[PDB]
Amino acid sequence: KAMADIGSTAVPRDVNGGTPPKSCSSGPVYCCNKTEDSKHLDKGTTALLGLLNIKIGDLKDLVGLNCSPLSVIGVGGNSCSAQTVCCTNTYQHGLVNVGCTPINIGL
Repeated sequence: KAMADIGSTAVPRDVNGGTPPKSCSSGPVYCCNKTEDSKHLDKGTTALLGLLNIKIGDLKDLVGLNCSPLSVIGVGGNSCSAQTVCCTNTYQHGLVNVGCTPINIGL
């Protein structure tokens, strides 16, 4: 039972030291003014993506325009007053963002 084995237990969501504000271990969370459907971006957003050579058809969930990277939790990271999502990568300091999923920080 999780002392000489990892088969009897199955709690991947339970973490040792679960800090109140949930975040992604895949990287910092992002606070985007609006996450845009990467399936069908606006031509204006598609434009930026084209500038950066991003593949729209390769895109997954959402993108994020003018997004703020939340890497330092607390002052700054937990100071997101906009929409908070979990993105896989970031471009243009936040002007365009990729692989964004709506994260429930819990607070």
